Amino acid sequence: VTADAALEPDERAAWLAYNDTAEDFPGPHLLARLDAVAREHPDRPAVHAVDGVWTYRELHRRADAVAAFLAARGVRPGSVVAIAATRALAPYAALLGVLKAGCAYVPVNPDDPADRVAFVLADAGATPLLLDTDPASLPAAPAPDVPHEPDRVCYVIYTSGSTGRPKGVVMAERAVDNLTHWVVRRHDVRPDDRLGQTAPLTFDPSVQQVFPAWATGACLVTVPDDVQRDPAAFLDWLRAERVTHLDLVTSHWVHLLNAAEARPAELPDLRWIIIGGETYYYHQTHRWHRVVSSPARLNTIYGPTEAAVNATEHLTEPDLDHGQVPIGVPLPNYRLYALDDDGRLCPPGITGEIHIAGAGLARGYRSAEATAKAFHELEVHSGRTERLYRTGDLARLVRHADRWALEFQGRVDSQVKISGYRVELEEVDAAVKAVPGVRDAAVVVRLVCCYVGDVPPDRLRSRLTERLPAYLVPHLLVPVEAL
Ligand SMILES: NC1=N[C@@H]([C@H](N)C(=O)O)CCN1
Repeated sequence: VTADAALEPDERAAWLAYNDTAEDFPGPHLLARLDAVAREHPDRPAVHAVDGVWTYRELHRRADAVAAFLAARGVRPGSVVAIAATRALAPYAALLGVLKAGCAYVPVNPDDPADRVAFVLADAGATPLLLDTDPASLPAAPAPDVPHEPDRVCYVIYTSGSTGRPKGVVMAERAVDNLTHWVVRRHDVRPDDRLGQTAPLTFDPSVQQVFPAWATGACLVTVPDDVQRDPAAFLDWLRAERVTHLDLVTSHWVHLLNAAEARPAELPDLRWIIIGGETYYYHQTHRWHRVVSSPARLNTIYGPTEAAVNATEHLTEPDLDHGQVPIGVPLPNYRLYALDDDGRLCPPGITGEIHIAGAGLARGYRSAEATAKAFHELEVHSGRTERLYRTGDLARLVRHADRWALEFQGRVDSQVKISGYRVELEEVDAAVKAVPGVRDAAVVVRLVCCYVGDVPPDRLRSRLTERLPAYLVPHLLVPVEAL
């Protein structure tokens, strides 16, 4: 009957202890806390972008203007509004002003190919009003009278794992509030802190930096694109900007480790890197704490976008030098289960598919089919029927120090990741094959491309950036005669 039916008491007890995660957080809802910070700290810097710094007063003023504009053009609460994700100031007033309108923002990269932007507008139900006009130069205005309704939708963020099947994750306020409380409390975020935003706003780790900043009075510091590509300049930039909290995907951090081994760094202001996405190992994290002088602790996380950025966490020990780092214990009010093909809860030590429950779950996808294939109800213990999200990820429950912990084990469809983004090998093969003049193409991750045909690698470069996002156009494009 139940998913734990076959377990012995000791094995069922391990799972019960692991998911003993309930925590009640105080204060009003998320947006209200953001407004209280604007009242308490109007003169503090709230966002530091590439074209300037905005105080909390200016940020909420500009956001107010955005929300009044949206009301003036018939955008009622519960609508979805696109915002141009850039590294400038404008997008922050856009996304905040959308939220004050009682709406949800869908982040769009304006450099992305137009065909993919059109899909996202259509699938999100999103108006492009704020893509067509400059959100920061809208006429000043008070915010409109939007009542507070509980668990409103905050964002639709797109995950592009399946080719021709981008999925729009719909995320509501309780999940984002719960995440924000965790980030602030777990990492001791304070008004004087400076939170780096490495992820663009199209990638949900930006969420984990922006709202904990704005819910505390800390400063959100967006990491400029030219700085992120150069691991050396990035390390210098973290010191010059006195960043206290940073987000990275595992592969990006490995680059920083390489750049740190070549030129060891002092980062006295850094207290936290929240890092995750791919499996990594204690011999790497030991190497890091060797060439980096810093109080920064590494917080390894795991989580799909479908469960509000992060679902598990592990404080990474700097003494250990061997073995795989575990993804750790669930975030507050999260609950995770390792299930087999049959839906039975795996004994400790046995690899299963992660299903996620609790306060972090999306409402679902915009697509009904995708929602029905991934969210489901299961009675996992006697008397506990969970709404679950089926991740596609494998993990086992292990003993790590005094605690039960999950250890990541792979995927069921094991696709590759590039700069933290799940992508299929077969989409970049079809994209270069579809360039008229090119023929066969093989793409390997070393992202390198070998293709047959007489399109010089410059004209191919130009045709690919018009078709693919900037992160899927291969780093090398080598013309070859046969495969
Ligand atoms: N915080 C964090 N979470 C995950 C992310 N939500 C994802 O789906 O890739 C990996 C990178 N960083």
